[PDB]
Amino acid sequence: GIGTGFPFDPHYVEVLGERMHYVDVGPRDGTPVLFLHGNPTSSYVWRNIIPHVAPTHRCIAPDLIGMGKSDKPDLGYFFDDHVRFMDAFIEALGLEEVVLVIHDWGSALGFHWAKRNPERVKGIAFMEFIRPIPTWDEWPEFARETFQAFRTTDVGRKLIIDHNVFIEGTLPMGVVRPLTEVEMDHYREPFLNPVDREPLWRFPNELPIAGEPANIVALVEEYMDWLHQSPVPKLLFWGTPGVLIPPAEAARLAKSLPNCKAVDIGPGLNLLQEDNPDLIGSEIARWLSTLEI
Ligand SMILES: [Cl-]
Repeated sequence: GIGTGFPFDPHYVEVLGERMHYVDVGPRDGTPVLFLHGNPTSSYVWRNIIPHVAPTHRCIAPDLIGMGKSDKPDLGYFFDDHVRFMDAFIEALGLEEVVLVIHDWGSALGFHWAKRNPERVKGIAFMEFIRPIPTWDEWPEFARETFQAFRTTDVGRKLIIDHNVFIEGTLPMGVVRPLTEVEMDHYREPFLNPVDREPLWRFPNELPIAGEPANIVALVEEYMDWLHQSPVPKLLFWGTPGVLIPPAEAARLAKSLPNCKAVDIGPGLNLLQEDNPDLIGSEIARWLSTLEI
């Protein structure tokens, strides 16, 4: 079965006065592979993909500030807060050229960082990523009224902060196969205290949906304009029905994005890592062997 353990030794680096945790495995030399998770996950979401890559490539998988085993400073945990901390994490580790493997809000971080530093990005593997959602009709019907309620300070915060709905309900509803109790407890562990759940609510409130919020929309539009032009090698994974990326959108992108190979992982919602980690991991490793890295 799909692995439920997290056997990686912890590593910590001081970033802007805060401790960030990260996985670091594989060989020391060579170009590293940087895995960025999203909401409401951690490096745990990469636990079954990394072992396919670590035999031949360094794997670095940080927990976003306020998440995983990283410190939990009193921040609003806006997308800009994560930008600041990931910028500084990358520089605190002395990384120069990287390959990015990115998902959900980690894709927004990685795409925004690659757009600003394209000479340092030798390839991007991405899946279920942040794109402008033009209208709410383009958000999955089965999740629409809930994500709309998420984006309020009254009902949204009762659900996410007080009742932990993003972990207890949204997370399983983003995975086609059933999550075991051991996996749920891994995803629950950073957020046992309700006050620590601010990131889980601020993230859906930053999602670029129907032109809101306007700053995030413009930021994501900018890196999508870069991605439609850039020659950077691209690997897109997609599932059916998907959540952020339905199969029709994955189809368009495979055709339009330059140097982009698309891989159908089968059934999948948002956490595609949890539905087909062996295909995702084995395809990242094969794709990497084709890169000039
Ligand atoms: Cl979100």
